Amino acid sequence: VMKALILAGGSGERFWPLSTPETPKQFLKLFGNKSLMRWTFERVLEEMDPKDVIVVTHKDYVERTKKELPELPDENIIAEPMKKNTAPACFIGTKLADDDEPVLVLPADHRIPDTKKFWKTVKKALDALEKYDGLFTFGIVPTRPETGYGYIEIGEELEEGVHKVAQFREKPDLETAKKFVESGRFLWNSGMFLWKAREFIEEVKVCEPSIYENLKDVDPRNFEELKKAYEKVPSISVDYAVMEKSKKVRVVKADFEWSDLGNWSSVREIEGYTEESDEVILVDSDRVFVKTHNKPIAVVGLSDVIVIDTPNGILICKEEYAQKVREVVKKLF
Amino acid sequence: VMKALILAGGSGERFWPLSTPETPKQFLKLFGNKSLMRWTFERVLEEMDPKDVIVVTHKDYVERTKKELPELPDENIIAEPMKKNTAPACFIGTKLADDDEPVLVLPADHRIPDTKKFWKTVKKALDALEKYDGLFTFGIVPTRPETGYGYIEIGEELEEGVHKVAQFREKPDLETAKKFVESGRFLWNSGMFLWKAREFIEEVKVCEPSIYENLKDVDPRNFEELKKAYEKVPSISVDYAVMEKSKKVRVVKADFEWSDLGNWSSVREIEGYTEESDEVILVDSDRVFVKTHNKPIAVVGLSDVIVIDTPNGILICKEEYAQKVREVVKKLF
Ligand SMILES: Nc1nc2c(ncn2[C@@H]2O[C@H](COP(=O)(O)OP(=O)(O)OP(=O)(O)O)[C@@H](O)[C@H]2O)c(=O)[nH]1
Ligand SMILES: Nc1nc2c(ncn2[C@@H]2O[C@H](COP(=O)(O)OP(=O)(O)OP(=O)(O)O)[C@@H](O)[C@H]2O)c(=O)[nH]1
Ligand SMILES: [Mg+2]
Ligand SMILES: [Mg+2]
Repeated sequence: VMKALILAGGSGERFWPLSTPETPKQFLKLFGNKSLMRWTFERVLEEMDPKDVIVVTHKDYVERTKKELPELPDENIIAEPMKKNTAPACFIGTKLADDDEPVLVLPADHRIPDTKKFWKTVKKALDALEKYDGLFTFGIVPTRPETGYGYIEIGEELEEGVHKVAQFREKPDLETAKKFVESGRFLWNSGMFLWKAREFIEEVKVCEPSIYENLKDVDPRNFEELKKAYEKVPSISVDYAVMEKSKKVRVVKADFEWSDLGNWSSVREIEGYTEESDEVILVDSDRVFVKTHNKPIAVVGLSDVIVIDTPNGILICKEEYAQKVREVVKKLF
Repeated sequence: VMKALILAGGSGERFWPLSTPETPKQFLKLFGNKSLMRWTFERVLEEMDPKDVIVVTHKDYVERTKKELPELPDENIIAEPMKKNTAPACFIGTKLADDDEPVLVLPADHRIPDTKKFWKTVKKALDALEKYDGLFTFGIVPTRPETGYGYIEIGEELEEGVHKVAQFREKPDLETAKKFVESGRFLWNSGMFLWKAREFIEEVKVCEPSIYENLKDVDPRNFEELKKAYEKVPSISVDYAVMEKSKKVRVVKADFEWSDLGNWSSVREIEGYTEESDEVILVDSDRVFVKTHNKPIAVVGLSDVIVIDTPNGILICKEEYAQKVREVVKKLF
């Protein structure tokens, strides 16, 4: 068959003060009248049954999860004891499928307007997997040189639009992101993945036993076991843990509009710089993304800043620095 | 006998959002648990009887002034129809004195902690007033090269510390201010004045007839005459109007600590730059001023900015632009 793994187990620290530990980004209606998570399940449901859809989560957001995705079975929600980033998150999820069953790993913080373009891309990814095995990533074609994107360099072509990962890069300085685009053959690391359960779990033991050995004989739905094991599991991402080191990483071309709700800069790029109005007063200040809350905000003498007013607090952030909003959360919480 | 003329009819537009047209800066408690106006009044009352003190205001602030200043007779509050800046309020205030009455003109928004030393200086001015006549001012020894002040180029010395004003200057470049302070022959222009009532009026007649003729026979307390009188009178400070033009401005040295509460930087200059606490979260942000309102403020990647949060609005201001807060009030109101 096929199984979709929805990763909804992070904090969404970079979206303070809208996102909190009590209410992470996954449940916010940033776009449309639907949450980030809801949009992801709907896109998935287009072609798949709910029975086939699995959500790896922190124990706290279980009840939240049941609300947003009522059609999801109670059993298909997995509750983690601790968050240790996307690497372990993938391991517990992949064990639930059949050994040879293809598992589509999806972040819940992606905005992909064209769901059919999406599914064509997942179909092609499905056939590539059958044809070459390995671990697939979905590389978005850059439309700009955005910092705060991981990148994928293209290796030897296998078939049209499917290549080996020549080089897996991260964290571009402003010029280093201009370098990337120029080339013609650097794609944005989407954060989506496709693999067959068995091959993936096999590469984890090779690449990251720290992960494997403590989770190989652990049942995912045993909370008290998962707890006991996660105490020895490292907090590393899928990418640093596996997708860099592994010698069978492939990349498929995702030729569609795609955005990652990573940091506040991403929301700006969607709806654009805020224009002056009764509630947002501007004086010698260009390229501002303000978000108001029943009282006006004036920015004077500042350009390329994010301003977000909330009952949780106010963020005032230079756009370049948007990735550091973690620090705020870390200190505050 | 000597009279005091307190200018408290302005809007405090550069203190938005703390200062509003309903509650301007003169009624705010920027330092200590008293308002600017109250401090100004208590300073005066040390050596002076309330009957000898006059406060010039806008009409809307009349009831509020009474509450702040219960010792001041109702009749010693002169009510204005509309703002014409200080030069007009200086005229209708001074007219109330006798011709040979030395009037001491005081902004309601200075911080001068050492009242003993202030008064010492006004006595030295008073004696200078008898020997030399002319208009006096009070020039503060510049402690740093301020961009925000006008300076008093010392002319001929009449007597130690007391000089003919050679010239009145304005907002220097960091460079040009650096020249004035390095030379030792330039004092900051406090905005304080001392003059005999007849002589001042005589100067307005010579430097600003516009004002003179329209208010020469007006009764200041007659609201409607004044109203018709102000319809015909230019909005202009006493500095541009009279002091810059006239040929008998003298200046006395103020060695005391003095500060003008002219914009938000002035507050920072007193309180100092704000440090991290439970409510001010700083992340790669230096030299910052933050006024919280019972919810956390995080500043990320911005140096030299003012952030003020209130029920009325939020200001985010690059320091060097602090003067432009007027333009916020203009748009918003
Ligand atoms: N199960 C699990 N999921 C995670 C973990 N970390 C992130 N995720 C999920 O994987 C996706 C990638 O999330 P990110 O873009 O990194 O956002 P985030 O991790 O929630 O929040 P920050 O990275 O702190 O800003 C999101 O849908 C998360 O919910 C984790 O440690 N465990
Ligand atoms: N009576 C009267 N007083 C004034 C007028 N304009 C300013 N003042 C006062 O004289 C002093 C001058 O201080 P300013 O720095 O100009 O303060 P402000 O004009 O109230 O506030 P800004 O609009 O920011 O300039 C303050 O005490 C003012 O209240 C006026 O038109 N009439
Ligand atoms: Mg993360
Ligand atoms: Mg003014």
